[PDB]
Amino acid sequence: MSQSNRELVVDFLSYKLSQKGYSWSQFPMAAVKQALREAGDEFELRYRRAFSDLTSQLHITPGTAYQSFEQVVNELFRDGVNWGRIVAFFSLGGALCVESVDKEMQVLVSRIAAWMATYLNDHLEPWIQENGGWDTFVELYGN
Repeated sequence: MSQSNRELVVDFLSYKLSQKGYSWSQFPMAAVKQALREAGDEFELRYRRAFSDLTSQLHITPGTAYQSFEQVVNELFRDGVNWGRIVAFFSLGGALCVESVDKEMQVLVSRIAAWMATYLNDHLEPWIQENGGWDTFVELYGN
């Protein structure tokens, strides 16, 4: 969870930055990572401009505090956690990183990654573990 989730977060954000033409330099595991990269693409394919509201409600800057990030992300989980919402959470972080690079605030990329790992470990792992762990995630989204 600790380092594990951190690595998962960094992998997803690096993937998204790479995929969209940006640098990722400011930074069964292999199976979890692949299932998550793919799940995110699927989500973004069928949910365009998904987080306009949220990112807009956040408009991150180098002075933004974790609490503001936490408060906004909590919105995705108004009705609790589920796999689709966890995938949205990853896509949202990816969108925030892209937005940060576009605003010439690449310094926020590693910060967003830390915030995501903290949020994942604190609010999401409880549910994930109760529902099969990442193995169940791979089982549902893998291949």
